[PDB]
Amino acid sequence: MKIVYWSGTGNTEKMAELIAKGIIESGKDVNTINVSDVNIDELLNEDILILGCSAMGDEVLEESEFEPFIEEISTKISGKKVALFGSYGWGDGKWMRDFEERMNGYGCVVVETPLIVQNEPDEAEQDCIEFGKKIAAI
Ligand SMILES: Cc1cc2nc3c(=O)[nH]c(=O)nc-3n(C[C@H](O)[C@H](O)[C@H](O)COP(=O)(O)O)c2cc1C
Repeated sequence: MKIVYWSGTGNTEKMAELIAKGIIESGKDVNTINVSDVNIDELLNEDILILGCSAMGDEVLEESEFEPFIEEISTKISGKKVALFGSYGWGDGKWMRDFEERMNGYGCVVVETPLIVQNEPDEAEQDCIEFGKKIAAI
């Protein structure tokens, strides 16, 4: 499996690593990929796209890198299962509610409730691992 993410301070990166840990504990292989290094063709071969990005701008996806990536794959993912996650700060998930609506609008099947954690995981570390386990159980 693959996990593609954007992280500005490492909070979403930590989430990505914990989600990976959960998938691995479930017995499956998974690679975590920073959005700057993503191979689009290889990502599209996956049965489940696990995508993560923190809340940026005013409740939007990161603009220089993550956003363009979503735009590029947008027309090539109808029917694909996707799992979404990200870290946030002062809000309550607006950017993620929009991210979920967006992917649904592209015809994706959002497999689990998006995982959102405030700042660095910490107490929420297990929540990250468990989200990975849910994805692996599909
Ligand atoms: C310029 C900027 C904009 C942000 N916009 C939001 C926002 O609209 N809502 C929110 O809850 N947090 C927002 N945050 C907070 C980040 O989402 C939060 O610090 C998160 O833990 C960052 O994760 P990361 O290290 O993976 O980037 C913003 C942070 C920055 C740097």
